[PDB]
Amino acid sequence: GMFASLVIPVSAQANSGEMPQEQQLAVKYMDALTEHDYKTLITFYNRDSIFFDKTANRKYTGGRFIIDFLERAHQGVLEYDFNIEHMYNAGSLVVMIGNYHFKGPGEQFGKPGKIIDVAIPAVTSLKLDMLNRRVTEHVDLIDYQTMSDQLAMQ
Amino acid sequence: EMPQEQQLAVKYMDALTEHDYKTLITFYNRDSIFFDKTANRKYTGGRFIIDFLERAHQGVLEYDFNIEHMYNAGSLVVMIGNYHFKGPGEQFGKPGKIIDVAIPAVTSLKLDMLNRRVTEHVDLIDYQTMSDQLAMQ
Repeated sequence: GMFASLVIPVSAQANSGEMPQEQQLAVKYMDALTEHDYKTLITFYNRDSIFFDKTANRKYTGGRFIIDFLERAHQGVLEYDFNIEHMYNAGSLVVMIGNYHFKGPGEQFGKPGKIIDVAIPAVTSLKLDMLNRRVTEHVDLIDYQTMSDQLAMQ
Repeated sequence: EMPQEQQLAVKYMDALTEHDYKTLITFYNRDSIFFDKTANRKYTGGRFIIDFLERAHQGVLEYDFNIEHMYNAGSLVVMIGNYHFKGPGEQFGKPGKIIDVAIPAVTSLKLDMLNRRVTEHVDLIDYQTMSDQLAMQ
């Protein structure tokens, strides 16, 4: 057969009638994160929320500390995409397998004065508190070596 | 070329999926944790992990973890793939049948590289896909 691939924002799939509510909430969170919408993002945290990049072995506890870390880390970074291959959930634990695509100024990537383009494999999980519309734990497993391999050519 | 941490993870997964318990037990002490975070099921220590595998996989015909992408950050190894299981259906709600499922998953291993042990094995398994497949069986 002849097939094409259509790139669709997950927000346009969220209301199909088939996506679990836990996944729908994860989409809202990830759209805020990847757009650097910190006003929205901080609504998903409280003083007990955890952001853990397990690959980097960096665990931040508390929404104010998480937001400051994110804002600083992304100085100069343009909106980025999370291109998912698969998302599933077990109750309030949502698991997303995909690639994070960054294109733009390369200062944060060790490439000052250049434009970079990288696609970084990752698994991200969110444990959600559905009553309070909160992320209690965000765990990232980022393939930094693949990112480094791509940057070596830029 | 494969990092040593990845090579150990493949040795461990091959032992697990073959049920080569003599090799597998070399990776465990009584503190090694197997956590299926999606099932919210934990087993700690080689004896109890192996007992779980014996029960979970009783009468198995075929079992493999087909790795689609693997990476590591130090002694943390991450494997994205699919578990293929063919075996008796009784415990999957299908008595008298052999079921055949191919389940999307992420498995991460935290390795003790000094002692050549798995300190934490965390599974994130897509059980809803498994259920969708079983519904056709």
